[PDB]
Amino acid sequence: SGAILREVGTTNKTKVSDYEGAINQNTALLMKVHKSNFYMEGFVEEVKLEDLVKLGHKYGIPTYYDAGSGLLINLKEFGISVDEPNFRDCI
Amino acid sequence: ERKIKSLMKPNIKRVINATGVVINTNLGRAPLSKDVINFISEIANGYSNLEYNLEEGKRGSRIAHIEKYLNELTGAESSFVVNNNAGAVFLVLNTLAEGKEVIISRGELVEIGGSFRIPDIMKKSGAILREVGTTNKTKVSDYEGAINQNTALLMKVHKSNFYMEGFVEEVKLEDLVKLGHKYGIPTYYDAGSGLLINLKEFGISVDEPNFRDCISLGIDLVSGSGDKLLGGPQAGIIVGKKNLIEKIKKNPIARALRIDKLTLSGLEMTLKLYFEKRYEDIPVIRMLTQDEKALRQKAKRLEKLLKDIPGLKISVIKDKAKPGGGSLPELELPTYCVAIRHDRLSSQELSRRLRLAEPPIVCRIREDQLLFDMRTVFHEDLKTIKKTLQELLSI
Amino acid sequence: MKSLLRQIPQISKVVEIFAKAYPEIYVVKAAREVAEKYRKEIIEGARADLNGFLEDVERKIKSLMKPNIKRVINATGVVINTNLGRAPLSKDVINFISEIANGYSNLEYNLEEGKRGSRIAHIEKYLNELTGAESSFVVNNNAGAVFLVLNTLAEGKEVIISRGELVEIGGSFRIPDIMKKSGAILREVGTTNKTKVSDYEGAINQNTALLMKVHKSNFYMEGFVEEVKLEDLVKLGHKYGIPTYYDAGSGLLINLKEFGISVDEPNFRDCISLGIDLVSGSGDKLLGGPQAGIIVGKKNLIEKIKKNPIARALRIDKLTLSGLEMTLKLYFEKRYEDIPVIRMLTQDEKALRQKAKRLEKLLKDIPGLKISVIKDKAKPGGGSLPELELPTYCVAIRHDRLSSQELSRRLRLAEPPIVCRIREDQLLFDMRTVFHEDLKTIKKTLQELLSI
Amino acid sequence: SGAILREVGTTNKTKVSDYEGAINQNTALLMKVHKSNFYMEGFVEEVKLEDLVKLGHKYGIPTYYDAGSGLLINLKEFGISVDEPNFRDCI
Repeated sequence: SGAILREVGTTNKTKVSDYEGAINQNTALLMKVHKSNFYMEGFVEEVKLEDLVKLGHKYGIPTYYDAGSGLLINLKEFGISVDEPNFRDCI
Repeated sequence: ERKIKSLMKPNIKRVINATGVVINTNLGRAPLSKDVINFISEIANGYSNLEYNLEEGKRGSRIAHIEKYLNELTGAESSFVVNNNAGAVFLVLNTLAEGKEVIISRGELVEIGGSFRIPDIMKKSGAILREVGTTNKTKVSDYEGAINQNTALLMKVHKSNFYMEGFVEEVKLEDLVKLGHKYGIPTYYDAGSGLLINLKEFGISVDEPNFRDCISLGIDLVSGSGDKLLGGPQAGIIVGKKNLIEKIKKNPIARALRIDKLTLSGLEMTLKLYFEKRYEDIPVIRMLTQDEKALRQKAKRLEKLLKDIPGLKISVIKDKAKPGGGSLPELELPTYCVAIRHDRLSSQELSRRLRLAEPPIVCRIREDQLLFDMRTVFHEDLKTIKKTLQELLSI
Repeated sequence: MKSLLRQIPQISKVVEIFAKAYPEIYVVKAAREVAEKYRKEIIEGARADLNGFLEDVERKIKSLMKPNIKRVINATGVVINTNLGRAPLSKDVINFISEIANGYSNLEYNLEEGKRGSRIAHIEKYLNELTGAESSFVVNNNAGAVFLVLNTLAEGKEVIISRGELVEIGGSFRIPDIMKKSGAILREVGTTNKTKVSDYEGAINQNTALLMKVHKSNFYMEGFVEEVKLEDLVKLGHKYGIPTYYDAGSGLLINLKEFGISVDEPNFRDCISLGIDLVSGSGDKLLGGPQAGIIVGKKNLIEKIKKNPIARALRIDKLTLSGLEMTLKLYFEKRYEDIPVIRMLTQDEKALRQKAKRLEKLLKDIPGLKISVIKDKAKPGGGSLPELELPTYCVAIRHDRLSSQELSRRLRLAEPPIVCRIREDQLLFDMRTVFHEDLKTIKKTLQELLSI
Repeated sequence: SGAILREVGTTNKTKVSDYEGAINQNTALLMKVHKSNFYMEGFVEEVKLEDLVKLGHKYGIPTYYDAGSGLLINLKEFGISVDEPNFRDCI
């Protein structure tokens, strides 16, 4: 894709600090990918989305979420209780 | 009288573990057998031949006492031991890859404990970190593809305190050895659990890796904490090729990591046990291998003790928990909990008061039902359990 | 000669002879070794009698079952004896350790909040109080404590140190060798015997991150020798804005003159209040504790050292951590006589003779023993007090049959083993280091060596 | 002097590996100075003079000893027993 890849944090855990820490002159994009075809349990940490946006509005960098599952609406409305994100809510 | 009690007491106190988690990072990992503790008590009581060789009457290496045990149990060429596993990695890196590349799966860059992080230490290690594959999946090609002139080291970390399910792929150990002997690169496995023997022999069926087996697979180096699945005092344990061990040894940083007199001795005793197949004598092995019947056995001997105490609702449930905390993330075994509830007091306030007892007791909470897992409880605790509850509830 | 070799019993019958006598795995390892020794000695025609076999397979088993690591009876009169395992521990301590080790403990657990907590947290409160520094921390041993403070504060920057202070203590620790691995760049001022203030001031620059001073623990220079007064380093620091780091190494917790021993040995309390920013020292020297690197000083600095991702490779074990709190407790309770290294060095000259003659009284009967008690000046501190010269009573001995050398050798192979000074074919025993319950053990040791 | 100074070992101790370790293309000189007006006791190690010579005759390097005392003869011959080094013997 031509982009230069900057991998912050560690497999199981990632704090907000790790993101903010690697920002710079050449940082054009904050990207978050949803772990769709696997999952980690055990000692595991993830960056809350609101945090990334705040962090973006702070330095003036665009945020980009790959949901992948591409879920249109809230699923809890149907009786399924899951945290799966959706476009509406993510926007 | 209460000030006198507090005004007299150590910040560090023994604690009664009811959580049913054998390797409990917070509660002090593997606790120690009386025989060992008496061997330790004896060597600390006066002077001893720690750095002293008695035959030659001149100074000697304190790591010499033990390395005989490790060489025999694992099968490796030589061995060594440092403060903990943290430093056992940091030593192998700064020793064998200062300034050169180390290849490792992007799935295996772990954050264990609050301050340890392979990417954050390996950095300070001076080694350059080369991360192959992807989070969930990593083939053998990924490892092979990032080899080059600078590649000093093929490192594989065992995900001790987590696991991945769903679509996930891992590189086989036999595979990483083949890849090594191909390019002439050494293989370094951080077991972390420091499992010393096959675990299936005792009826628990898991794939957890162990020294003996990891070594006779052809890995060049293997490390692990002593105070995890080994059942001993805190120690970084390194076994493998002689040429490498000697290089690690000579590293001037190995002195800032050399192990203390207490843990050294206590380890020799712990190792002596293993040679004598006395497995039941090392706490973390017996606890995890106890008979399901054995656990009920202990569950109802406790319930028989608390029937008299006022306002106590006692029941024995059969629940499935996850025993291994810092070493066995996926494991799930059956154990008997004595769930209790007091009409006057609520589950939350109860824990709180139990943590402030003398001795203090720490346990699990699930739906306003206090729970005592018997997998971690010693017999002499039962009398103290009953004596602390009746003091909280009839006072 | 094959009928004298067919007399050797097979491994299974040795198994039967000692059934519960000894573990099955050792006895088989003791028959296999003794059977290769009798197979080779009879083939070469060196053995006509096989009767020593039953006794010899039992000795191997006793031996093959024995710890390489054993308690040993120190007669050299050296308190801090690096080879013999530095500061031994009071029963109170060992019990407090025993207890924390027999089960689970609030090691990493805060009971209040019911949430994990730093294990370093239990101790530091004691340290801040005894030393008077702003904050404190603890790592495996002083070795790594140096390494930490350099790599935290000076990686890639200049550390100025006196050319006279670059020590080699122990076998593999060397300030230049480690400082290198630390990553810090090493600027050495002055010269061996002399080093004035100007030498420090003079090599300062933009890249100078640290003014380090190491104490000469295991040696000393006499003759034309100058040294820079501590009060002067600190002034030099506070002038240019540079932290000062003192490796005391002895880890002396208090003023030592208060006990009647008059030396200039520096101590945390006193060094901190002088205005130094950082100080370290081993826990198994003059502290009297188990093995540990102890760092005290300015908060901002400790926080920095704490945050360093190597701190986790140095972090102390459950045993040393506990034993250390029990031994710091003692110090708050002015219980000094309970920590062995302090009591052995502060013992009354009278006390010493008293034990000297109580031993003499135990060796009179034993055959061929030439027993005398002399008053000698020796040097008690091995790893922390090099110059200290104190009077102490030794029971010099000599046997007409055996020579002093052989005697030492056998004393080192006894159970328990006893190591002691040699001086002109006169075995010596300095009572500085000897516990009373040993005196009986000694006499029972000697009577069994000479009369057997 | 204009010489480039390469300082091996440590204050109290110095083995032979320390000298041999720092040898290279630039090394023109193996020098030992005698501690005339001071001395060290405690744990102390020094490099044997027979050893420095063997070392130099190995790489083809000259050895230079600054006695300083400039003792001219063996001093034990007068009943005073010390190890002070002297010209005749050192040569």
